[PDB]
Amino acid sequence: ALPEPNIFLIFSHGLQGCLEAQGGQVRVTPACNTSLPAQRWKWVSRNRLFNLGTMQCLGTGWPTTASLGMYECDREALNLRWHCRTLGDQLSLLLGARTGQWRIYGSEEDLCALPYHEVYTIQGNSHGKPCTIPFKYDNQWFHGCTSTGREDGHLWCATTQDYGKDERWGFCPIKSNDCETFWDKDQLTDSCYQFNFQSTLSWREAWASCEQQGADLLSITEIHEQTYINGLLTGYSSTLWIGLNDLDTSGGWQWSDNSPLKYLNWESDQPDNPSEENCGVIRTESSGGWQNRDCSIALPYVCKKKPNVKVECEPSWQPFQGHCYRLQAEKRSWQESKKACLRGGGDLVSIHSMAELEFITKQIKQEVEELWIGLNDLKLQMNFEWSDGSLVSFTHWHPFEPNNFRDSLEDCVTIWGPEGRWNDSPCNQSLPSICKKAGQLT
Ligand SMILES: *[C@@H]1O[C@H](CO)[C@@H](O[C@@H]2O[C@H](CO)[C@@H](O[C@@H]3O[C@H](CO)[C@@H](O)[C@H](O)[C@H]3NC(C)=O)[C@H](O)[C@H]2NC(C)=O)[C@H](O)[C@H]1NC(C)=O
Ligand SMILES: *[C@@H]1O[C@H](CO)[C@@H](O)[C@H](O)[C@H]1NC(C)=O
Ligand code: NA
Ligand code: NA
Repeated sequence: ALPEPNIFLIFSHGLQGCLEAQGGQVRVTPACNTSLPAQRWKWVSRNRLFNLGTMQCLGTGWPTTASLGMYECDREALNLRWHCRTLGDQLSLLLGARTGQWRIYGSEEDLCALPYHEVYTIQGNSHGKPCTIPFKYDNQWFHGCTSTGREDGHLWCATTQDYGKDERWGFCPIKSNDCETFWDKDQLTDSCYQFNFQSTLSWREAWASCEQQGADLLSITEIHEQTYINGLLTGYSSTLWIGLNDLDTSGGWQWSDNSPLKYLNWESDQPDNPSEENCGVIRTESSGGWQNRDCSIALPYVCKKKPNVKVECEPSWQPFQGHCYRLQAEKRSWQESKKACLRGGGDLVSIHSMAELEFITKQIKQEVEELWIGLNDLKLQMNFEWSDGSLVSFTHWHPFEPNNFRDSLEDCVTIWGPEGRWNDSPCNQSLPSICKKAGQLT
């Protein structure tokens, strides 16, 4: 009753038929049936190929002549290791059927198309370790998660090959549209948050774990969210992976869920070691301050999820998507640039999309190296807003920007270079600027 997106049938274009396991052996049947467990296969851990009909793994003898067999996935006493690049050639050699490339049935994609992927456990006693697939529990083999032995229905898996022996397990990640049972829900935003305190995972592993849940590593986009996160941290002493990273080498600091980085909680001396230490953490010790750390260390992590044109203008301004834009060539401070924009019925430009950024960069800015745009923290330090009051829906920062937020109390934002990435600057730098205003529909 649980779906099997990674299960496939194995089709020999030479023998015109599917690989089937019954009796003790494996043969080709010209009759291909996608519903017959005996014909259904999946890659599992340690290069093993699992058959649903037998609940066993394909094998051949160690270096005594060849053949092919179905064996309990425990067995050291046969070679169960298969590599998807060579699997077809091996089936031809060991099958013995005298007459051809092997592919996945019906899509004809090659046998590497559905690799085994590790699935990180949630809670349990295993600190986040992936499911061991397959695993024995109470003398049955499981090729995936199961609700058996558990009456609340939740899917779980063993993190050891033998559960009766080691009793190590964890819950399996769910892709869900609600927050039930694994999440705290903020009543105000309907955002859901998961604090895996008992888990030790690298940033990439923790990223993958949140993705397996239909979620992402925590982003903190506003002061209320920081505050609500600190409230959930109360009573704990911990350092947890969050979504903040500079890993993209062309850009600056960013959230992996691509929220704007408009709000900054960095600790006083952070970020440091710009070379390595590419991934962010939240610390209870600073009550929610952020650090950048080496991405390969194993830490607890936090996951987050949400269950959620023609125009014209006055001369010297140019249309884009119902708005109008123009360059102010005169070099001025950010404050005086805004005043100049307001004298022409507009504000310093706000940028809500990459398309809008590209029009601005290529059509308006053109050869001008650096110029003021509307983003700034003047109202409340560390919290960036557009001067025109529209929402900040995305950021594009140059590498290691923004760096000016602690040393300049008044921190403003430019556009620099041909790609249209942003810098932050003390607001008193004298630069050209760009104005935006609402256009007139024709
Ligand atoms: C943008 O703002 C900056 C900071 O407000 C300006 O830099 C400041 O310039 C001041 C004047 O040069 C310095 O003040 C003091 O000036 C006397 C003059 O005789 C010197 O002796 C002092 O040494 C000097 N103060 C110190 C501590 O050395 C400020 O120190 C200096 N501040 C900084 C942080 O650099 C920029 O000039 C201003 N830019 C524009 C374009 O307006
Ligand atoms: C496949 O197997 C099922 C047995 O559940 C059988 O009812 C069905 O007719 C078979 N179909 C084909 C095309 O072999
Ligand atoms: Na650090
Ligand atoms: Na800067």
